[PDB]
Amino acid sequence: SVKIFSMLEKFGQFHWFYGISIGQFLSCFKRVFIKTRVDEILWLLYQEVYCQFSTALD
Repeated sequence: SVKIFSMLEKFGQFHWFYGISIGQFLSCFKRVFIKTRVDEILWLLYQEVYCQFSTALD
């Protein structure tokens, strides 16, 4: 999760529209549970981060 959020901030640094706040990110991580257990949680987190935050990118 820390790696993903650092990546998202680095994306945000290239354009004023791409900034990412911690709030949405943690909400998405909650969405993972709302919708090898640790592996499942990790894979779901990658999937959900991409689904939620790729729509804000070109």
